[PDB]
Amino acid sequence: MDVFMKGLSKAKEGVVAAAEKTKQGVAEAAGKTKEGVLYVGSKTKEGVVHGVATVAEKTKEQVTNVGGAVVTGVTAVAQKTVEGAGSIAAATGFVKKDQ
Amino acid sequence: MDVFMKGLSKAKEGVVAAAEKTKQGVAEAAGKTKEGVLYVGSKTKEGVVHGVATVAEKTKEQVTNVGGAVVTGVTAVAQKTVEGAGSIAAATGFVKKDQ
Amino acid sequence: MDVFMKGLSKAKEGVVAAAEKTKQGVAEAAGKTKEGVLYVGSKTKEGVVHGVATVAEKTKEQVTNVGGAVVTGVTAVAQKTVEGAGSIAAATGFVKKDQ
Amino acid sequence: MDVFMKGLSKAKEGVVAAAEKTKQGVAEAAGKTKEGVLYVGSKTKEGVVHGVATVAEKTKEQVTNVGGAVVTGVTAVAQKTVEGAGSIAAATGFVKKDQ
Amino acid sequence: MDVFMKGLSKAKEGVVAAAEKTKQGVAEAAGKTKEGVLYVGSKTKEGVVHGVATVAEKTKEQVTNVGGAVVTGVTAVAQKTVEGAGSIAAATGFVKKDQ
Amino acid sequence: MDVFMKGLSKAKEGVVAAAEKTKQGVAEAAGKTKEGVLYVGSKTKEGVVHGVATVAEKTKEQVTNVGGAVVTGVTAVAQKTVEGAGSIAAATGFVKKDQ
Amino acid sequence: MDVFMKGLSKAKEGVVAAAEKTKQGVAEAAGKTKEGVLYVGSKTKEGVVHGVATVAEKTKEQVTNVGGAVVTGVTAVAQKTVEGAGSIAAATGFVKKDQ
Amino acid sequence: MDVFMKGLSKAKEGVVAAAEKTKQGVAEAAGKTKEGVLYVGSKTKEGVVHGVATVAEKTKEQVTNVGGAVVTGVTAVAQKTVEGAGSIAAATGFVKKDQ
Amino acid sequence: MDVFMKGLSKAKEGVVAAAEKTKQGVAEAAGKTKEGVLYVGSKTKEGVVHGVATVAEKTKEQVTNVGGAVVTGVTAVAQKTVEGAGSIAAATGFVKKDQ
Amino acid sequence: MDVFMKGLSKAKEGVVAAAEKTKQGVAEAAGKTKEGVLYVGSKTKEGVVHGVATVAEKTKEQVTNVGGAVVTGVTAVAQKTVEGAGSIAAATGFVKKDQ
Repeated sequence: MDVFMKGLSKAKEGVVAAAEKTKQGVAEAAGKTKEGVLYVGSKTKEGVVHGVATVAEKTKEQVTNVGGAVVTGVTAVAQKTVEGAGSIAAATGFVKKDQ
Repeated sequence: MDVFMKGLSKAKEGVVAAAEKTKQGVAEAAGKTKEGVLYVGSKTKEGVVHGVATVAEKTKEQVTNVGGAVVTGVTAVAQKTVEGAGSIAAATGFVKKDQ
Repeated sequence: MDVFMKGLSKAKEGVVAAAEKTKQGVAEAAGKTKEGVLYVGSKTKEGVVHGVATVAEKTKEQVTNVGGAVVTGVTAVAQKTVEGAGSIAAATGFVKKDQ
Repeated sequence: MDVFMKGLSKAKEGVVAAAEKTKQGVAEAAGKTKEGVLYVGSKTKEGVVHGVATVAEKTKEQVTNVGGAVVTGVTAVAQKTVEGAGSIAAATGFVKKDQ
Repeated sequence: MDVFMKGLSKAKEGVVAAAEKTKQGVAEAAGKTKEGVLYVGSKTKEGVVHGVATVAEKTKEQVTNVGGAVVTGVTAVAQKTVEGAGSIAAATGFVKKDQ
Repeated sequence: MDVFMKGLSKAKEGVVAAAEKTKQGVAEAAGKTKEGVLYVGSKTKEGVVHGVATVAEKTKEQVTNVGGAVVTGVTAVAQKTVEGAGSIAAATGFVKKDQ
Repeated sequence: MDVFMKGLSKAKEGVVAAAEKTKQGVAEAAGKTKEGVLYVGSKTKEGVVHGVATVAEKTKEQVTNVGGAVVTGVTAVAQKTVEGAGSIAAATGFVKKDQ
Repeated sequence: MDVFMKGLSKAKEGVVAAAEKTKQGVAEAAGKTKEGVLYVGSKTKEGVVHGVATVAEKTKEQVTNVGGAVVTGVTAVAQKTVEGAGSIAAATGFVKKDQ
Repeated sequence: MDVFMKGLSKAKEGVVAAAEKTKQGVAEAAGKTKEGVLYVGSKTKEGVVHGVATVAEKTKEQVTNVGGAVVTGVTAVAQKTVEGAGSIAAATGFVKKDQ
Repeated sequence: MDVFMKGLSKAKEGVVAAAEKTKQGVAEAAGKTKEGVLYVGSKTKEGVVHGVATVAEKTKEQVTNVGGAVVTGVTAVAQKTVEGAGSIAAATGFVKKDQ
């Protein structure tokens, strides 16, 4: 009694080719303020700025001039992944028994 | 009684090729303010700045001039991953028994 | 009774090729303010700056001129990973029994 | 009764090729303000600056001129990882029994 | 009853090739303000500067001119890892029994 | 927001009387050959006798005479638990505010 | 936000009386051949006798005469637990505010 | 934010009376051949006798006469636990504020 | 933020009475052949006798006469635990504020 | 932020009475052949006798006559633990503020 996963049993001349969570020619960008955090009975005053900010608690005037460019953000480019003859493979198996 | 995973049993002439969490030609950028943090009965006043900031608690004037460029963020480029004949493989198995 | 993982049992002439968390031609950049931190009954006033900042608690004037460029952030470039004939492989196995 | 992982049992003429957390041609850059820290009943006033800052607790004027360039951040470039014929391999196994 | 990991049992003519946490042609740069620190009932006023800073507790004026370039950060370049015929391998095993 | 169990919240003049897995005047007898055992790939030839036994692997004659009494087993007697005025209580609470 | 168990919150003049796994006037007898044992790849030939036994591996005759009494087993008697006025209590709480 | 167990919070004039795994007037008898044992790759030939035994590996005759009494086993008697006025208590708490 | 167990917080005039694993008038008898033992790659031939035994490896005759009494076992008697007025208490707390 | 156990915090006029693993009027008898032993690659031939034994490796006759009494075992008696007015207490606390 075989109990299995992502594989074989019996099967003389058996090939198991397993790719799991595999990346090839991959452009991953992640911008994350809070990933996997736990707050138990806490009291915070967090603040995050990407770009230009003019922060004050108590003030009288606040001027924020943007005459230029404020470019921000998460960017991911995957270009010309396979150019030419090329080959990208994942979990490739075979049995050749030519005569 | 075989209990298994990502593999084989019996199968004379058996090949197991397993790729797990494999990267090839991969551009990963991560910008993360808080990953995996725990706060138990704490009291914080955190602050993070990416770019230009003009921070004050008590003030009277605040001027933030951006006549130029403020470029920020998470960027990932994967370009020309396989140029030419090329070969990227993961978890490749085979049995050749040619006569 | 075999209990296994990422492998084989029985299978005369068996090959196990396992790649786990493998990187090849990989550009990983990580910018992280807090990774895996624990705060138990603490009281902090943290502050992080990437770029230009003008910080004060008590002040009267605050001017932040950016006439130039403020470039910041997490960048990862993977370019021309395999140029030419080339070969990148992970977890490659085979049995050759040619006659 | 065999209990195993990333390997084989029985299998006369067996090859186990295991790569775990392997890097080849990898450009990893990490910029991290706090990794794996513990605060138990503590009281801190931390501050980190990457770039230009103008910090004061009590002041009257604060001018921050950036007429030039303030370039900062975490960068990772993996270029031309395999140029030419080339070969990068991880966890490569085989059995050759040619006649 | 064999209990093992990253290896084989039985298997006359057996090869075990194991690479764990191996680096080849790897450019790793780490810039970390605090890695693995513990604070138990402590009271600190830490401050770290990468670049230009103008710090004061009590002051009246603060001018920070950047007419030039302030370049900072964590950089890692892996270029032309395998140029030419070349060979990088990790955890390579085989059995050859040619006749 | 109170999240609780086997108790109260608010309720000025509150009594919580909790008895859990409490025994009073209890006769517990347990006769158990195997409680909470684990066998992983083992090979045993166990044998337990309560009373009279005549055990042999290889023999020619076997006579077992019981002219008397063979009394065995698990017995538990709880008699006259509360004789007389008596009092057995568990998890008893009250508020008395008589005028 | 109170998260609790077997107790109270708020409740001026609060009593918490908790009895857990408490025994009073309890007769517990346990006869157990194997409690909480682990066998990993072992090979045993255990044997336990309570009473009379006539054990042999290789023999020719075996006579077991029981003309008397063989009394065995697990016995637990709890008799006259509370005789007379008496008092057995567990987890008893109260608030008395008589005027 | 209170996180607790077997107790109280707030509750001016609070009493916590906690009895855990408490015995009073308790007769516990335990007869156990093996409690909490571990066998890793071992080979034993254990044998335990309570009473009369006639053990041999190789023999020719075996006679076991029991003309008398063989009394064995685990016994626990709890008798007259509270005789008379008496008092057994566990985890008893109260607040008395009589006027 | 209070995180506690078997106790109280706030609660002016607070009493914590905690009894854990307490015995009073307790008769505990334990007869155990093996408690908490570890066998790693060992080979034993243990043997324990409580009562009468007639042990041999190689023999020709074996006679075991029991004309008398063989009394054995684990016994625990708790009798007249509280005789008379008496008092047994565990984890008793109170607040008395009578006027 | 108080993190505690078996005690109190705040609570002016606070009493903590803690009894842990306390015995009073307790009769504990333990008969144990092996408690807490470790065997690593050892080879033993242990043997324990409580009572009468007739042990031989190689013999021809073996007679074991028990015309008398063989009394053995683990016995524990706790009798008349509190006779008379009496008092046994454990973890008793109180606050008395009578007017």
